[PDB]
Amino acid sequence: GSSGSSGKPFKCSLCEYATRSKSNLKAHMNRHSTEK
Ligand SMILES: [Zn+2]
Repeated sequence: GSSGSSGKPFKCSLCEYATRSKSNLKAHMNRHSTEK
C-alpha cells in the first residue's frame, strides 16, 4: 500500500534497512564496513 504507511524512526540512509529500535540498527550499520 501507498497510503498513510507509517514509516520508521531509524532508516539506514545507506540501504532500505529500518528498525523501530535503535539498538538493532546500530548492529546493522556495522555490516556497512566490510566488503562495503
Ligand atoms: Zn544499511
